Amino acid sequence: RGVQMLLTTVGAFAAFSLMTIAVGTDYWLYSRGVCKEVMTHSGLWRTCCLEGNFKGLCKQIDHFAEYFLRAVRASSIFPILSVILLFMGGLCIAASEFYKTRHNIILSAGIFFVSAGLSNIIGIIVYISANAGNSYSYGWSFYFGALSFIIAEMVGVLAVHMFIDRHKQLTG
Repeated sequence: RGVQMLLTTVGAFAAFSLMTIAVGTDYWLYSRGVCKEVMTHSGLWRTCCLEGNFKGLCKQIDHFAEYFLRAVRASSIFPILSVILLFMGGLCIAASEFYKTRHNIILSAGIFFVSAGLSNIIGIIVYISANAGNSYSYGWSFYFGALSFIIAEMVGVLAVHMFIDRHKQLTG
């Protein structure tokens, strides 16, 4: 009893915090490069030198048919959508405590949490393939992105489970 609403609200906060950190940090890809050759860590927006005379200097990464994947990478729309959709899911499951007995809000939260995970997957694929445009390796903010997807799918499943559980009781 109640554990489902606790676990959903906590999972949604966890997913949102993980994804907002992941999208907002500079540690997606370890690679060689130049910031102004040294080992360099790139996020989504900025690439910063970590092991040399400009240790701690960042430049905005220059992202510029084939044009359109470049544009999708430059905007990173799908990561940001995953944050927006997790926020909307939170503003569903942290609102369903009021206006109780409509039940469609929990389904809307579940649909949001699932579709945000799909958006995270498309974001990951776009990032992995735009970086295909070697010694490289991925960093904690990428793995936090994946963990946000994994938790988002769970909170989605629990939201659909609460939608059904609170539906069947309408029969008494």
